[PDB]
Amino acid sequence: STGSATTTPIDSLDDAYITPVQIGTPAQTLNLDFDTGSSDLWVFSSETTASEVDGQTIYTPSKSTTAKLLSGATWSISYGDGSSSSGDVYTDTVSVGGLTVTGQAVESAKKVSSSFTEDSTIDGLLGLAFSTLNTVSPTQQKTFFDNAKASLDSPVFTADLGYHAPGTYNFGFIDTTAYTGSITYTAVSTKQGFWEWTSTGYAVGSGTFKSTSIDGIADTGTTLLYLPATVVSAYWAQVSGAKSSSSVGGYVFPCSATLPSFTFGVGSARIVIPGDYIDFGPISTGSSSCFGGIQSSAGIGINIFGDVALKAAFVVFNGATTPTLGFASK
Ligand SMILES: c1cc(CNc2ccc3c(c2)OCCO3)ccn1
Repeated sequence: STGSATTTPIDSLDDAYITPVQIGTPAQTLNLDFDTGSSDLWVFSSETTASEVDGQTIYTPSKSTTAKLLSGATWSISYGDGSSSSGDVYTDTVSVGGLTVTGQAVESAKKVSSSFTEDSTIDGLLGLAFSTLNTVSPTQQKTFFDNAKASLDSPVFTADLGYHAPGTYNFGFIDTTAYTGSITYTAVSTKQGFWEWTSTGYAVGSGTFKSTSIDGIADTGTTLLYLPATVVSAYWAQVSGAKSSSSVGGYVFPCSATLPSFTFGVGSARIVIPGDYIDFGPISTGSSSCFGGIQSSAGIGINIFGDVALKAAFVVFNGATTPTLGFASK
Protein backbone atom coordinates (compact mmCIF):
# COMPACT_ATOMS: atom_id res chain seq x y z
CA SER A 1 0.00 0.00 0.00
CA THR A 2 0.89 3.68 -0.26
CA GLY A 3 -0.50 7.05 0.87
CA SER A 4 -0.01 10.61 -0.41
CA ALA A 5 -1.24 13.74 1.40
CA THR A 6 -0.72 17.44 0.81
CA THR A 7 0.84 19.46 3.62
CA THR A 8 0.04 23.19 3.90
CA PRO A 9 1.79 25.99 5.73
CA ILE A 10 -0.28 27.37 8.61
CA ASP A 11 0.70 30.98 7.94
CA SER A 12 2.65 33.26 5.60
CA LEU A 13 5.94 32.46 7.38
CA ASP A 14 5.76 28.64 7.11
CA ASP A 15 5.77 28.49 10.93
CA ALA A 16 4.48 24.90 10.67
CA TYR A 17 2.66 22.66 8.23
CA ILE A 18 -0.70 20.87 8.59
CA THR A 19 -1.81 17.68 6.89
CA PRO A 20 -5.39 16.35 6.89
CA VAL A 21 -5.87 13.06 8.72
CA GLN A 22 -8.99 10.91 8.81
CA ILE A 23 -9.74 9.43 12.25
CA GLY A 24 -12.59 7.12 13.11
CA THR A 25 -15.77 5.78 11.55
CA PRO A 26 -17.35 7.84 10.04
CA ALA A 27 -14.20 9.80 9.36
CA GLN A 28 -13.39 12.84 11.45
CA THR A 29 -10.86 14.95 9.57
CA LEU A 30 -8.32 16.83 11.65
CA ASN A 31 -5.39 18.90 10.46
CA LEU A 32 -2.28 17.56 12.20
CA ASP A 33 1.33 18.68 12.45
CA PHE A 34 3.43 15.80 11.09
CA ASP A 35 6.45 15.77 13.41
CA THR A 36 9.56 13.64 12.67
CA GLY A 37 10.91 14.91 16.01
CA SER A 38 8.33 13.16 18.23
CA SER A 39 6.37 9.91 18.40
CA ASP A 40 2.89 10.63 19.71
CA LEU A 41 -0.29 11.02 17.68
CA TRP A 42 -2.39 13.29 19.86
CA VAL A 43 -5.46 15.34 19.11
CA PHE A 44 -7.72 17.99 20.41
CA SER A 45 -10.89 16.16 21.44
CA SER A 46 -14.21 16.24 23.20
CA GLU A 47 -12.15 15.51 26.36
CA THR A 48 -10.02 18.68 26.15
CA THR A 49 -10.61 21.22 28.95
CA ALA A 50 -13.15 23.58 27.32
CA SER A 51 -11.30 26.80 28.08
CA GLU A 52 -8.25 25.31 26.32
CA VAL A 53 -9.98 24.87 23.01
CA ASP A 54 -10.30 27.91 20.70
CA GLY A 55 -11.11 27.17 17.06
CA GLN A 56 -9.57 23.75 16.73
CA THR A 57 -11.37 20.82 15.20
CA ILE A 58 -11.87 18.13 17.83
CA TYR A 59 -11.96 14.35 17.75
CA THR A 60 -15.05 12.90 19.45
CA PRO A 61 -14.44 9.20 20.05
CA SER A 62 -18.02 8.60 21.14
CA LYS A 63 -19.06 9.50 17.56
CA SER A 64 -16.79 6.84 16.09
CA THR A 65 -18.00 3.26 15.90
CA THR A 66 -14.39 1.96 15.71
CA ALA A 67 -13.00 3.91 18.68
CA LYS A 68 -12.14 1.86 21.78
CA LEU A 69 -10.75 3.21 25.04
CA LEU A 70 -7.23 1.83 25.68
CA SER A 71 -7.95 1.10 29.25
CA GLY A 72 -5.60 2.55 31.81
CA ALA A 73 -3.37 4.26 29.28
CA THR A 74 -2.28 7.86 29.71
CA TRP A 75 0.22 10.13 27.97
CA SER A 76 2.14 13.29 28.74
CA ILE A 77 4.50 15.15 26.48
CA SER A 78 6.54 18.35 26.48
CA TYR A 79 8.31 19.78 23.47
CA GLY A 80 11.55 21.74 23.01
CA ASP A 81 9.65 25.03 23.00
CA GLY A 82 8.23 24.38 26.49
CA SER A 83 4.77 23.50 25.16
CA SER A 84 2.99 20.39 26.49
CA SER A 85 -0.11 18.25 26.42
CA SER A 86 -1.53 15.23 28.24
CA GLY A 87 -4.55 12.99 28.37
CA ASP A 88 -5.83 9.48 27.73
CA VAL A 89 -5.85 7.08 24.78
CA TYR A 90 -8.18 5.42 22.29
CA THR A 91 -7.41 3.06 19.45
CA ASP A 92 -9.17 3.83 16.16
CA THR A 93 -8.87 3.78 12.41
CA VAL A 94 -6.52 6.42 11.08
CA SER A 95 -5.95 7.17 7.40
CA VAL A 96 -3.45 9.48 5.77
CA GLY A 97 -3.70 10.23 2.08
CA GLY A 98 -5.53 6.94 1.38
CA LEU A 99 -3.30 4.79 3.60
CA THR A 100 -5.21 3.20 6.49
CA VAL A 101 -4.01 1.86 9.83
CA THR A 102 -6.47 0.07 12.10
CA GLY A 103 -5.86 -0.07 15.81
CA GLN A 104 -3.81 3.16 15.83
CA ALA A 105 -3.25 4.74 19.23
CA VAL A 106 -5.04 8.08 19.15
CA GLU A 107 -3.99 10.10 22.17
CA SER A 108 -6.86 12.30 23.35
CA ALA A 109 -5.92 15.58 24.97
CA LYS A 110 -7.44 16.49 28.32
CA LYS A 111 -4.95 19.30 28.78
CA VAL A 112 -2.93 21.46 26.36
CA SER A 113 -0.64 24.39 27.02
CA SER A 114 -1.42 27.92 25.94
CA SER A 115 0.68 27.73 22.73
CA PHE A 116 -1.61 24.99 21.47
CA THR A 117 -4.80 26.78 22.45
CA GLU A 118 -3.59 29.88 20.74
CA ASP A 119 -2.94 28.19 17.43
CA SER A 120 -6.38 27.45 15.96
CA THR A 121 -4.88 25.91 12.83
CA ILE A 122 -3.28 22.86 14.45
CA ASP A 123 -5.64 20.18 15.70
CA GLY A 124 -2.89 17.95 17.06
CA LEU A 125 0.37 16.20 16.21
CA LEU A 126 1.29 13.06 14.30
CA GLY A 127 4.70 11.85 15.42
CA LEU A 128 7.09 10.23 12.95
CA ALA A 129 10.23 9.70 15.01
CA PHE A 130 10.92 6.24 16.44
CA SER A 131 8.38 4.56 18.66
CA THR A 132 10.81 4.38 21.54
CA LEU A 133 9.99 8.03 22.21
CA ASN A 134 6.26 7.41 22.48
CA THR A 135 4.95 8.64 25.85
CA VAL A 136 2.01 6.31 26.46
CA SER A 137 2.15 4.58 29.85
CA PRO A 138 2.12 1.88 30.98
CA THR A 139 2.16 0.31 27.51
CA GLN A 140 4.17 2.28 24.97
CA GLN A 141 2.48 2.61 21.57
CA LYS A 142 3.61 2.63 17.97
CA THR A 143 3.55 5.60 15.56
CA PHE A 144 1.38 5.61 12.46
CA PHE A 145 4.41 4.84 10.26
CA ASP A 146 5.62 1.81 12.31
CA ASN A 147 2.05 0.45 12.29
CA ALA A 148 1.76 0.97 8.52
CA LYS A 149 5.24 -0.18 7.54
CA ALA A 150 4.67 -3.88 6.94
CA SER A 151 1.77 -2.95 4.63
CA LEU A 152 3.73 -0.40 2.63
CA ASP A 153 5.18 -1.13 -0.82
CA SER A 154 8.50 0.07 0.63
CA PRO A 155 9.24 0.94 4.29
CA VAL A 156 9.73 4.66 3.73
CA PHE A 157 8.03 8.01 3.92
CA THR A 158 9.13 11.25 2.25
CA ALA A 159 8.82 14.90 3.21
CA ASP A 160 8.52 17.49 0.44
CA LEU A 161 7.84 20.76 2.20
CA GLY A 162 7.01 23.94 0.27
CA TYR A 163 8.50 27.42 0.66
CA HIS A 164 5.42 29.61 1.09
CA ALA A 165 3.46 26.86 -0.68
CA PRO A 166 1.94 23.44 -0.11
CA GLY A 167 4.03 20.27 -0.29
CA THR A 168 3.56 16.54 0.14
CA TYR A 169 4.07 13.67 2.59
CA ASN A 170 4.18 10.28 0.81
CA PHE A 171 4.16 6.87 2.48
CA GLY A 172 5.55 3.71 0.94
CA PHE A 173 7.05 5.04 -2.30
CA ILE A 174 9.56 7.56 -3.65
CA ASP A 175 8.15 9.89 -6.26
CA THR A 176 10.98 10.16 -8.79
CA THR A 177 9.30 13.20 -10.41
CA ALA A 178 9.49 15.21 -7.21
CA TYR A 179 13.24 15.90 -7.07
CA THR A 180 16.14 16.73 -9.35
CA GLY A 181 19.40 14.83 -9.69
CA SER A 182 19.92 11.87 -7.40
CA ILE A 183 19.12 11.15 -3.76
CA THR A 184 22.09 11.00 -1.43
CA TYR A 185 21.64 8.67 1.50
CA THR A 186 23.32 9.06 4.89
CA ALA A 187 23.43 7.00 8.05
CA VAL A 188 21.06 7.33 10.92
CA SER A 189 21.43 6.81 14.62
CA THR A 190 18.27 5.75 16.45
CA LYS A 191 19.92 5.87 19.91
CA GLN A 192 18.07 9.01 20.98
CA GLY A 193 14.79 8.07 19.21
CA PHE A 194 15.34 10.63 16.41
CA TRP A 195 16.22 10.68 12.72
CA GLU A 196 19.75 11.65 13.75
CA TRP A 197 22.46 12.03 11.12
CA THR A 198 25.75 13.83 10.53
CA SER A 199 26.08 16.63 8.04
CA THR A 200 29.43 16.88 6.29
CA GLY A 201 29.73 20.67 6.51
CA TYR A 202 28.43 24.03 5.37
CA ALA A 203 28.93 27.13 3.29
CA VAL A 204 27.65 30.70 3.64
CA GLY A 205 26.48 32.28 0.43
CA SER A 206 29.13 31.94 -2.29
CA GLY A 207 31.74 31.16 0.34
CA THR A 208 33.94 28.11 0.31
CA PHE A 209 32.63 24.91 1.84
CA LYS A 210 33.81 24.08 5.34
CA SER A 211 34.22 20.38 5.94
CA THR A 212 33.05 19.61 9.44
CA SER A 213 30.80 16.99 11.00
CA ILE A 214 27.54 18.35 12.41
CA ASP A 215 25.42 15.80 14.24
CA GLY A 216 21.75 16.78 14.23
CA ILE A 217 18.15 15.62 13.71
CA ALA A 218 15.79 15.91 10.77
CA ASP A 219 12.78 17.50 12.44
CA THR A 220 9.73 18.50 10.42
CA GLY A 221 8.13 19.68 13.69
CA THR A 222 10.72 22.42 14.25
CA THR A 223 10.42 25.62 12.26
CA LEU A 224 14.00 26.84 12.16
CA LEU A 225 17.52 25.61 11.54
CA TYR A 226 19.44 25.29 14.84
CA LEU A 227 23.20 24.83 14.50
CA PRO A 228 26.37 25.31 16.53
CA ALA A 229 27.19 28.85 17.57
CA THR A 230 30.34 28.94 15.45
CA VAL A 231 28.36 28.10 12.27
CA VAL A 232 25.57 30.54 13.06
CA SER A 233 27.96 33.37 13.88
CA ALA A 234 29.74 32.75 10.54
CA TYR A 235 26.39 33.01 8.76
CA TRP A 236 25.09 36.21 10.38
CA ALA A 237 28.46 37.97 10.10
CA GLN A 238 27.72 38.15 6.38
CA VAL A 239 24.58 40.27 6.98
CA SER A 240 25.13 43.99 7.75
CA GLY A 241 23.62 44.93 11.01
CA ALA A 242 22.66 41.44 12.14
CA LYS A 243 23.08 40.71 15.83
CA SER A 244 22.12 38.26 18.50
CA SER A 245 19.42 39.74 20.73
CA SER A 246 18.85 38.44 24.25
CA SER A 247 15.64 40.43 24.50
CA VAL A 248 14.18 38.89 21.32
CA GLY A 249 15.63 35.44 21.76
CA GLY A 250 18.12 34.98 18.92
CA TYR A 251 19.62 36.57 15.84
CA VAL A 252 17.78 39.49 14.27
CA PHE A 253 18.70 41.46 11.17
CA PRO A 254 17.63 44.61 9.34
CA CYS A 255 14.49 43.85 7.35
CA SER A 256 16.14 45.86 4.51
CA ALA A 257 18.76 43.13 4.13
CA THR A 258 19.21 40.66 1.34
CA LEU A 259 20.19 37.40 3.04
CA PRO A 260 22.87 35.03 1.73
CA SER A 261 22.10 31.40 1.05
CA PHE A 262 23.24 28.63 3.36
CA THR A 263 24.57 25.30 2.09
CA PHE A 264 24.71 22.12 4.17
CA GLY A 265 26.42 18.88 3.20
CA VAL A 266 24.94 15.42 2.82
CA GLY A 267 27.90 13.17 2.21
CA SER A 268 29.48 14.53 -0.94
CA ALA A 269 26.25 16.26 -1.92
CA ARG A 270 25.15 19.81 -1.10
CA ILE A 271 21.72 21.28 -0.31
CA VAL A 272 21.28 25.00 -0.78
CA ILE A 273 18.85 26.97 1.37
CA PRO A 274 18.08 30.22 -0.51
CA GLY A 275 18.44 33.39 1.55
CA ASP A 276 14.74 34.21 1.44
CA TYR A 277 14.01 30.95 3.29
CA ILE A 278 15.97 32.34 6.26
CA ASP A 279 13.77 35.47 6.65
CA PHE A 280 11.05 35.09 9.33
CA GLY A 281 9.84 38.66 9.15
CA PRO A 282 9.40 41.48 11.60
CA ILE A 283 9.90 40.56 15.25
CA SER A 284 6.65 42.44 15.96
CA THR A 285 4.09 43.95 13.62
CA GLY A 286 5.55 47.03 11.97
CA SER A 287 9.13 46.47 13.17
CA SER A 288 12.14 46.95 10.84
CA SER A 289 14.04 44.23 12.81
CA CYS A 290 13.48 40.81 11.31
CA PHE A 291 13.89 37.37 12.90
CA GLY A 292 16.46 34.99 11.50
CA GLY A 293 15.74 31.48 10.38
CA ILE A 294 19.16 30.15 11.39
CA GLN A 295 19.66 30.17 15.16
CA SER A 296 22.18 28.78 17.64
CA SER A 297 21.54 25.37 19.14
CA ALA A 298 23.66 26.17 22.19
CA GLY A 299 21.54 25.40 25.25
CA ILE A 300 19.17 23.19 23.28
CA GLY A 301 21.65 20.34 23.45
CA ILE A 302 21.08 19.19 19.90
CA ASN A 303 21.37 20.51 16.37
CA ILE A 304 18.09 20.59 14.56
CA PHE A 305 17.53 20.42 10.81
CA GLY A 306 14.07 21.93 10.95
CA ASP A 307 11.74 23.12 8.25
CA VAL A 308 14.03 25.91 7.06
CA ALA A 309 16.52 23.26 5.94
CA LEU A 310 14.19 20.39 5.07
CA LYS A 311 11.97 22.49 2.78
CA ALA A 312 15.02 23.07 0.54
CA ALA A 313 15.17 19.35 -0.19
CA PHE A 314 13.21 16.24 -0.99
CA VAL A 315 13.77 14.07 2.10
CA VAL A 316 13.47 10.32 2.38
CA PHE A 317 12.90 8.78 5.78
CA ASN A 318 13.97 5.19 5.17
CA GLY A 319 12.60 2.95 7.90
CA ALA A 320 14.30 -0.24 6.69
CA THR A 321 15.78 -2.52 9.41
CA THR A 322 18.77 -0.25 9.28
CA PRO A 323 17.19 3.17 8.85
CA THR A 324 18.81 5.87 6.71
CA LEU A 325 17.99 9.41 5.50
CA GLY A 326 18.08 10.56 1.89
CA PHE A 327 18.33 14.13 0.57
CA ALA A 328 17.87 15.38 -2.99
CA SER A 329 17.63 18.85 -4.45
CA LYS A 330 14.33 19.87 -6.06
C1 LIG B 1 6.77 19.56 18.05
C2 LIG B 1 5.66 20.23 18.56
C3 LIG B 1 5.76 21.56 18.99
C4 LIG B 1 4.53 22.21 19.55
N1 LIG B 1 4.61 23.65 19.54
C5 LIG B 1 4.34 24.38 18.39
C6 LIG B 1 3.83 23.75 17.24
C7 LIG B 1 3.62 24.51 16.07
C8 LIG B 1 3.89 25.86 16.05
C9 LIG B 1 4.39 26.49 17.20
C10 LIG B 1 4.59 25.75 18.37
O1 LIG B 1 4.69 27.82 17.23
C11 LIG B 1 4.87 28.40 15.92
C12 LIG B 1 3.73 27.97 15.01
O2 LIG B 1 3.66 26.55 14.89
C13 LIG B 1 7.00 22.18 18.89
C14 LIG B 1 8.05 21.43 18.36
N2 LIG B 1 7.98 20.15 17.95
